[PDB]
Amino acid sequence: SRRWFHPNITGVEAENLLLTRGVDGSFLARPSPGDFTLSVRRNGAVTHIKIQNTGDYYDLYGGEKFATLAALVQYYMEHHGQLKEDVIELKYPLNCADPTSERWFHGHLSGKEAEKLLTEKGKHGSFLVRESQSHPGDFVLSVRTGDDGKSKVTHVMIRCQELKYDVGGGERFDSLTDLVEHYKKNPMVETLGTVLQLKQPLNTTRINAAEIESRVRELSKQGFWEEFETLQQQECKLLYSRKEGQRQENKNKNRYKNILPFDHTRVVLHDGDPNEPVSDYINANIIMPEKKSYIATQGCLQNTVNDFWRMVFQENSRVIVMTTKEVERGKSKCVKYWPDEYALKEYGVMRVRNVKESAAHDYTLRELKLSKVGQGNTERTVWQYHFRTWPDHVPSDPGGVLDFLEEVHHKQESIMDAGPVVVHCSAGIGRTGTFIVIDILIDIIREKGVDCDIDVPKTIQMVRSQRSMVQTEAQYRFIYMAVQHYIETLQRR
Repeated sequence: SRRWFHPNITGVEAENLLLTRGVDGSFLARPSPGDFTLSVRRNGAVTHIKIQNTGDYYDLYGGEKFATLAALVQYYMEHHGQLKEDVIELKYPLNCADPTSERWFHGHLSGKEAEKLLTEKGKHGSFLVRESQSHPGDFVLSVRTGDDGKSKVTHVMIRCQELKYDVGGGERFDSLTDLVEHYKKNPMVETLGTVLQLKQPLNTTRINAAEIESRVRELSKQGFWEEFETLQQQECKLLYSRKEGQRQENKNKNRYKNILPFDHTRVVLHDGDPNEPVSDYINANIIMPEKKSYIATQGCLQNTVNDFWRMVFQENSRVIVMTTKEVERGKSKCVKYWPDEYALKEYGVMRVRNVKESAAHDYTLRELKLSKVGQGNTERTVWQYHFRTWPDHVPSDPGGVLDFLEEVHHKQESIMDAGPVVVHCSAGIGRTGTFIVIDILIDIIREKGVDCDIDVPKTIQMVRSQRSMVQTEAQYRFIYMAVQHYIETLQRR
């Protein structure tokens, strides 16, 4: 439920809150700038472990790396003994009552503004919660019902008594989230048969592409942080299975043992070595925007290069996007899976020739020839695009990435029957999710024009459902700045 995450809380606030209303084994996560802190109670004391996210993964210091904070909490809740200094136990998640991260919580918002927004954007079952105009401390839940003078908007008061919230009778809830969850499953019914069904909240995020310049400023005075945290709170809905990645036969095929591909979107390799026990696995996912598709994969390991070229050949991909150097900050992020210029290498059953390397300002283009060893009429050209100027920890200007994606999209579109654009970095999420999400957004704007509706968090959530994708708030802000810059250069007429 991720409610163990407390957005607006200080360090000593967490300690007192864990000591007064918690026991040994209780924990909560808190943000405060760019990293996070996991406060855990242990033997009457409270310890603070830090998680650092540089845009590639969540790195719990002294522990493992994870794709989401919920995966970090879930892992250490099932793997007690590996989170040590003395043993530290993640037993009881302490839940937060602050509803700011909820989509249905609009916070400060009047009654007429809620009726207008529920009229313009809401359908049957759309609801919201706001701070009450009439009486301080209390709240109001406004819900729209009808057919799609055939509909109405009903307001329900939610008074706050001794830190508990209720409808005026019946159950009293610890938080507004619990009240919403209950009356969402047990909906209130008016005395005349109509049922106040809470279907889906109001979408305060679908933006028209022409107004991007104003919305970025509305989130700049933090708006970006509040919207990103709302998007982060939905990660518990994307806890799909990853059983094929957790197999002991595939343990040595992942760059990080806890960043695994979803089973329903992973790339399954065929026609493999019968002597190898498992030859169908690769840390990669088919990214389908819900018009090109993508393959988000990890950086190559020395023992996964042959499988990597099997994947490109099998999926008929013709364009690769590398968004990291081989080595960054002294550590290997992706082994060199391509031959030297003018060379010809054999990667298991696949054969790759590096025909030419062209150096641009921010990237290097390599024209590769992928063919099947011992086979004719299998050769095809794979255009590898290696972005080399991404910072170690986002670019201050999106001009290079947009030029990079423009040349990548034009080459992909020029090859008929071309497979998904393979995009990878170190772990395959963060930088990779940023590039793919931006490319989806500018592709909509390039086709439908500057008068089309976009939704950055919804699009991200759609992509995060296919790979466990965007990492930090900085990348989230960079996606907006890239969309804004793309609109700005397209309107030069």
